[PDB]
Amino acid sequence: MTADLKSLAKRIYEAYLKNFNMNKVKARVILSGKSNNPPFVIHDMETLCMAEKTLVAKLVANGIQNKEAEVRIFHCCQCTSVETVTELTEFAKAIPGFANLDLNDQVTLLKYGVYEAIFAMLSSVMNKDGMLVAYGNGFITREFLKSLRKPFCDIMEPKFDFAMKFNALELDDSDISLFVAAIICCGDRPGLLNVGHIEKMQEGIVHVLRLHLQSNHPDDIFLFPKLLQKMADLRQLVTEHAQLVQIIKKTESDAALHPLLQEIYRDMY
Ligand SMILES: CCCCCCCCCCCCCCSCC(=O)O
Repeated sequence: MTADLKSLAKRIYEAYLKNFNMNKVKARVILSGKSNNPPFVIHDMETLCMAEKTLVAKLVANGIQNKEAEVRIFHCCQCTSVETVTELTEFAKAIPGFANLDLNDQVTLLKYGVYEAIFAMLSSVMNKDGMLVAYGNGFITREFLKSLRKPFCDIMEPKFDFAMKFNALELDDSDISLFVAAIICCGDRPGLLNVGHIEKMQEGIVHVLRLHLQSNHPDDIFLFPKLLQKMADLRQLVTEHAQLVQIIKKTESDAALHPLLQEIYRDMY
């Protein structure tokens, strides 16, 4: 790894640590039970409702006008995505050539990349039993999410399935930061104006990723192609997620979609 490419990997990593509220080290410290403001455990309806009253009090301050639990949970899912979209938009500036792209191309890349990146990074807050939520202040169990009424019980399980395998690769955030940058730099997204420049930007970050994995994971000679496959798997996970969100939109009148997320989904797949 030349000084320039090692430096670029470090730049990316530092931008990740700055711009994401959650990183894998921070998540592991919490998940280990290692303590001021430890996470509320949400494993059933009683504990969901207690957690809501402390952590999202406005959402349950409406008396009997409060929405159904599953709809409140989905609203909190969406708020989490909106916040992660903001973080990803600032992170993207650290990627060589991204800020030099036409504004419309930056929008297109973020539109198609954000959910892939969201689900990749969600792995860092997931273990086989549950996941961190609410800025690290809740732990919601995988079984509780599976217990929700249909269709809401179908949202998170495929993301756990992705995450258990992704986490078995034992990436750290120096790896994950470059993987997220590579997700954002896909030249095959629909509607790009300057494909060739995006392809060169992609090639550059993927080269940095390949060299970084070779150095940081000398034990796994397949790690780079494994991650290329994970990117394809994410694209599929997102297509399926968008299909479920469309079902919710059509059949669940109380589950209002945030306008930023509606725009991301519009004409996506
Ligand atoms: C009191 C706390 C309740 C916590 C539930 C929070 C679960 C948020 C994590 C991500 C959800 C997945 C986002 C995809 S689902 C919404 C979307 O499509 O953006």
